Amino acid sequence: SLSKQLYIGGKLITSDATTEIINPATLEIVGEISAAGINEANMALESAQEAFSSWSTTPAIERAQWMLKLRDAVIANEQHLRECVHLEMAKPWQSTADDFQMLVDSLNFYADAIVNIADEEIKDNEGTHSHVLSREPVGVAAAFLAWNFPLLNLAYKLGPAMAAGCPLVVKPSSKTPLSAYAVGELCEQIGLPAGVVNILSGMDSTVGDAISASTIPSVLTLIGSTNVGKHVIATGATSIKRYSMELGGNAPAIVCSDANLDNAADVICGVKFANAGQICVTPNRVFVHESVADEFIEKVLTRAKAVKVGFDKNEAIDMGPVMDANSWQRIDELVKDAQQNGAQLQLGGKKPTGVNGYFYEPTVLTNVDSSMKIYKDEIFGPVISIIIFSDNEQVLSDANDTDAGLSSFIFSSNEDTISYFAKHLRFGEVQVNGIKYSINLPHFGIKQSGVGVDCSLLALDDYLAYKRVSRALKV
Amino acid sequence: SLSKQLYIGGKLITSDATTEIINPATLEIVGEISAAGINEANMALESAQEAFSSWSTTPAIERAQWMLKLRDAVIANEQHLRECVHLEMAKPWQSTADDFQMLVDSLNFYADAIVNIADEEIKDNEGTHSHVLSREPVGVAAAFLAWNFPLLNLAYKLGPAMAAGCPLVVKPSSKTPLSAYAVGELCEQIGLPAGVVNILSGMDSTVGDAISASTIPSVLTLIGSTNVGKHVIATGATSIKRYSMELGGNAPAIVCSDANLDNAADVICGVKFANAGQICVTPNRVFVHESVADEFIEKVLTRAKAVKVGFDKNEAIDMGPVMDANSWQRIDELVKDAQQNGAQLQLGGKKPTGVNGYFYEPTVLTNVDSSMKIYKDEIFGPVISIIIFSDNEQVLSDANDTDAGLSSFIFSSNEDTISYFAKHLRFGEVQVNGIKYSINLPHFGIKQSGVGVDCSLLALDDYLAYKRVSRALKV
Ligand SMILES: NC(=O)c1ccc[n+]([C@@H]2O[C@H](COP(=O)([O-])OP(=O)(O)OC[C@H]3O[C@@H](n4cnc5c(N)ncnc54)[C@H](OP(=O)(O)O)[C@@H]3O)[C@@H](O)[C@H]2O)c1
Ligand SMILES: NC(=O)c1ccc[n+]([C@@H]2O[C@H](COP(=O)([O-])OP(=O)(O)OC[C@H]3O[C@@H](n4cnc5c(N)ncnc54)[C@H](OP(=O)(O)O)[C@@H]3O)[C@@H](O)[C@H]2O)c1
Repeated sequence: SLSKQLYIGGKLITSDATTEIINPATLEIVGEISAAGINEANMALESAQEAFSSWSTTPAIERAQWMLKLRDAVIANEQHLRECVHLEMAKPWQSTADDFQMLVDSLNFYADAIVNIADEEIKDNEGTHSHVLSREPVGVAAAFLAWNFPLLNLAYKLGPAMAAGCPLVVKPSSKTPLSAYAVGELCEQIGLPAGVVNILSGMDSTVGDAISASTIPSVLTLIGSTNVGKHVIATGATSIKRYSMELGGNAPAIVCSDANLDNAADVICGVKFANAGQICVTPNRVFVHESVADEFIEKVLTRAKAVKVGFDKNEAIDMGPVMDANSWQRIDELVKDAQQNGAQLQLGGKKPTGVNGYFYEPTVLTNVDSSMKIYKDEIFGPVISIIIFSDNEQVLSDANDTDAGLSSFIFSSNEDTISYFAKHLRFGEVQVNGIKYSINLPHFGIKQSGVGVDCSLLALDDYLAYKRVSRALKV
Repeated sequence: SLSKQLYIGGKLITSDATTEIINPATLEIVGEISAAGINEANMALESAQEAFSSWSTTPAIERAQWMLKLRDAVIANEQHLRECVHLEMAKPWQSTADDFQMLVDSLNFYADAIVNIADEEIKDNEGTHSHVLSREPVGVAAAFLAWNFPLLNLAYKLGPAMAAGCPLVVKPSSKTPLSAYAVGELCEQIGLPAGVVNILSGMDSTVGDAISASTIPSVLTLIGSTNVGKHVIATGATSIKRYSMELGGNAPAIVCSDANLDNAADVICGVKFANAGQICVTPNRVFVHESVADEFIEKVLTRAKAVKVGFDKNEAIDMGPVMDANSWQRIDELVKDAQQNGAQLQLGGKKPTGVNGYFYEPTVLTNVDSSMKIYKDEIFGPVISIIIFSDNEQVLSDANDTDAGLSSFIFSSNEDTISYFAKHLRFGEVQVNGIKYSINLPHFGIKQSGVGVDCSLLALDDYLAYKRVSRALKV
């Protein structure tokens, strides 16, 4: 049941080609999917377009019931969905719960949110007209998803698009498409109307470019890198479209003099090694003060040494391997470039001895400065990069010394210090003394980290168009 | 006082080039401006960027005081501002009040709006963290403005950008730059901080493309045509930017059998001949039922024949000329092409004899059908294009048979017909039995009419970025 077909137009159809999924830990074939071509891409766009007139006029409560029906099928098929993520990217068995649960959480949140949307009246200052502001479905939506959270990233778009009445064309990453294809099988099982949801994977220069260049979609959304976001914006300029982009980050983490070093180490290591550091909001530059530098490093090394690395559903594995060889080499060249410029390797910086798979050990780097490539670029790996600072006003300028604008962290027990950083940090998210994300809390970045919001009620703004109906009262 | 210079970096500077302004009625040189080049365009972008650190950190109340101080200078120079609009495009003196008053209304609305912005807390469903959602200035904003309302189009962007703390680079139309250059003189007069507002006019291939392709602006906004919107989106893809575009329209106006014909003729003729029909929300296709066809045309003709056409500050002129020869020729070709395919010319259709200037007479055309070019394309002139329908469901499909999604009009006395069209009309605005626009009422389009809103509190959304501050409660 791991040889899955395309879900286009409410039907499970096969392809002209085929792509196999290879597990990055065992490097064996774990499944195959029917790969889409330009013809299959146009088939999904046309079926999504034809379904707009009926799906957008379907009452919100009826759409919400279709979402809850898919949610019931997702809960019933929990083991298969988590196993799909487990096999396609060697994600630890317990961390696959985050992917699966977010899909249930998203379907629940936006089924309930859409039935609470109400029109609003605008006051006429002249007393000559009445005005009613309503919200309606925009059109077809197309989504390109990163591979780091296959089902979570899918949930961020599937939930809102279904609730807002927008037929959706999903393109999962060719590296992790099995779990999304399984969701399409669930929509075919419950009998979801044709064209509402379409799931296909294919080559970027053909399938992906064709979906963006098409004049059918009204909204293009991407969870990925900044460079691909620029390409999608330019490629989609064949028509006027909405863009919702959640792109790369370079999160600073500031551990101050008065910070709880045990809490800062627990939080930082927890998210630096979960998903092998392949997380958009994880710290990329760990700023540590002089007076607590040596004490904070000893705490991070102890936690890093206690990270269970491997690939086994039966075992309590904490961290798996990175996605593929390109990721492994990119991370390794950043660690090795830092050492040649004076950085000190305290732990890791290599693959375990004689191990099969693209595993990278929990790495701890010190003596990092602003001129190194590991400082300017997004690591997206299990590398804790530590920079020593002394002054708060200087570490703030260094923290803002990046084109990214996603997440950021400040660890301190001083209210004047917390207020100072929370205000002047140029990032969409400021985490204070911890980390927290949820389906109801908005996730977003500013500057080059994208435009648009995932989670919370604001995620519906990309899929709903306003309409003002103004009526003359005199005649 | 009709030779004005660039307003860049808080100073009025000259250039090596000059653009002469010709009145489209008298065809005489009425003024001259210092034309900007690529070097001057980079001077404005650099000064706007350097101003962001200080202008964005200026308190909202203090920024609103600068807006009200500019408003006072605007009110003091009301005659000169309306004079520049009157001379650059031959706009009737009575109609120059709309441009002027909207600039005062916009500065008033958004100065009061920015001081009432408040943070919002978000509930944590787990009780482990606190969350505060705030809004902050995004960055530098650049605006390209259409010529049809020089000061009103400037008002829509200047008001929000100043209030939201975003240094603004404005490029007015090369055809109508005098009025905006005078606003920059008022800015230099009151001592507005340097880089907050920059006003330069230049060539599209050089000045306009260098502004979009620059990686400095965070927001690119355009009041113009759809094809230019697509060009700005692609050209701005050198970095991740926000796009706020209010583009072309093709408004249908449905006069049903039960409509007040006197009210429909008053509303349609008023906005069809105001500004010589060079209004984006004006009806482009007038649908009239068979039973009221002969009676509605007679009412429209008597109102069209009563339009005073000319160019005189001391006379109550209702309508002036179109913008230039290209506009005149484009409109004339649509009328002549329509007559070749069966349209009946009832009035106008030509320039008045002997008169100087690009005047086009109030024009009434009947027997228009869906195949004609004047039906598929935006007229943007003083031409009332009349199509006759019989079935309400058919005219609704014809009304929606367009790529545009701006304004739309329904004239009826039946509540079931009004509700039917108000729901199924796929347009941003549905005007019932009249027309209403104001600084507090949102103005926007859907589909290819662009993305983003002008006027209302929603206009601040393009210039304000969110920020979530989450704090662990246990620590
Ligand atoms: N802001 C957030 O919430 C968030 C969340 C997760 C990740 N991220 C960011 O994502 C990045 C890592 O993800 P990644 O390296 O997989 O991103 P990526 O290389 O930019 O790819 C992202 C997705 O876009 C697809 N794609 C690539 N080129 C395309 C084209 N020309 N047309 C259409 N689609 C195309 C890819 O499919 P293929 O895989 O088939 O090429 C992939 O599924 C990091 O920078 C991280 O910061 C951000
Ligand atoms: N939705 C609305 O609220 C609204 C309001 C007003 C008008 N409109 C639309 O605007 C259209 C008529 O205006 P128009 O004929 O002036 O439209 P246009 O030809 O697209 O010009 C719009 C503005 O953009 C500038 N521009 C042109 N090319 C550019 C480039 N490459 N880079 C930067 N800027 C550039 C033009 O400057 P130059 O004049 O110097 O070339 C002009 O000021 C109509 O279709 C109407 O529907 C819409």
